[PDB]
Amino acid sequence: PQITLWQRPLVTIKIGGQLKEALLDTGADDTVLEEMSLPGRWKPKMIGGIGGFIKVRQYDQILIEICGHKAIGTVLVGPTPVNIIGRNLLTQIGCTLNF
Amino acid sequence: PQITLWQRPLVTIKIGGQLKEALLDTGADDTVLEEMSLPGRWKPKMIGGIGGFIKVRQYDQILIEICGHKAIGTVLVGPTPVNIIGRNLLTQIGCTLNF
Ligand SMILES: CC[C@H](Cc1ccccc1)c1cc(O)c([C@H](c2cccc(NC(=O)CCNC(=O)OC(C)(C)C)c2)C2C=C2)c(=O)o1
Repeated sequence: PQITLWQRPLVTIKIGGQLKEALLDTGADDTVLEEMSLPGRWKPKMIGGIGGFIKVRQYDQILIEICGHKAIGTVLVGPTPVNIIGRNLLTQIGCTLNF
Repeated sequence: PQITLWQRPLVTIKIGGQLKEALLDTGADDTVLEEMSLPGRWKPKMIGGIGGFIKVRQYDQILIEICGHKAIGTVLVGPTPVNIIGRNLLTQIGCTLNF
């Protein structure tokens, strides 16, 4: 995959045996998913976007397959507008910005 | 350039005479720059992100030099915490996201 930005960089992620859609976001440091049920213990987090801060739950060493690419790492679950794959997951699947 | 996302994807941009640092961010449909002065007329607008919505003043057909390359298009000016170059000019500079 080589993706252009004429349209939202949307992918299908598989987390929990579920297909969800997420935006590829390079502006995003962490991966933020909408509310859902993940395994294990969480910690608390406050990330700040364009509209202010939200507080999320941090989950570690979570398995997420993103466009058939398997990443394992930190996911943050909270009141976001959409599912964001951040730079934290972009680098594990070998993502590059190019121009 | 091929850029890696281990570090935040920051670029220097030249807009309305001034050099600024902005974040290349493919999660953003629109380029939103922190409060500055743009010549011409502007239409009020509210765009959301993580955190909620912010009020912006949309100037149209602003010329900008992101890493040398000149893009034309709409810049919004508001209390964005960081200057954000979104999909609307990225495309213009032949930015692609590859993995
Ligand atoms: C600036 C960093 C922060 C996210 C972050 C920061 C630190 C660590 C992790 C994540 C951040 C990045 C991002 O790309 C966004 C995104 C964003 C950024 C700039 C502008 C917009 N709005 C637009 O482009 C126009 C309207 N789009 C829109 O409403 O989209 C949604 C998804 C809300 C429906 C939206 C957001 C939609 C997800 C943001 O809100 O906040």
